[PDB]
Amino acid sequence: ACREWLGGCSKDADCCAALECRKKWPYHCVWDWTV
Repeated sequence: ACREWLGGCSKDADCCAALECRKKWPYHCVWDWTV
């Protein structure tokens, strides 16, 4: 499985989908398409 929203950043390639690797604390997948 991949890390969903608020899931720990493993990669910045969405990590799951439509997300990004947070570049600021806390470092977990946040929705990119929501900005």
